[PDB]
Amino acid sequence: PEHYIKHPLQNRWALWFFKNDKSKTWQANLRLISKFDTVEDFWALYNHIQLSSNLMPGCDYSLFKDGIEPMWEDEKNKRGGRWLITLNKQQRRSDLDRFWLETLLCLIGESFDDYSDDVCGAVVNVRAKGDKIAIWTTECENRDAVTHIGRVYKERLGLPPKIVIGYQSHADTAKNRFVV
Repeated sequence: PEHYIKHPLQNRWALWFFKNDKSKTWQANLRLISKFDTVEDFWALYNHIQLSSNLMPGCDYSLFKDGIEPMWEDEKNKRGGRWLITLNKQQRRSDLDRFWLETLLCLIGESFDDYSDDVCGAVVNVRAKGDKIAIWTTECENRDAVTHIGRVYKERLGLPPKIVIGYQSHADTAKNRFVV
């Protein structure tokens, strides 16, 4: 049986695309690409779409649990925030694609133990001024979950223990609340 059943993921995920177009509101520029809920369907999707390093400036990918839209206003994001990774123009080449794929795997692989239920999704922003990768969690005031996700994420990315990453509430974005 191991040879013919697809491997179900713990959650169903939706991948979203954003393309800046000044003709439209921010929300109208956000589009759902597809959903998947197995390992096989994840890789089929990933192998079919552009690497984030090849996207035009002003585009985003977002991967969110099915039923959570990748915007502050969603009920599961309004009281949350994000662990923010900032990349300069030389880490678009060096780390953007490898960090984003590691982020995707931390999500679909439920890599944060009990607190993976606090994860809502992740976003990569490709920009001329510098790219960003972030994991969104549901409750900025849950310090245990937020700190533990931040520590695991930093190790899974392989960031040196001298670098500091920060967690910002979405209420502020719309400064750091935690640092690891």
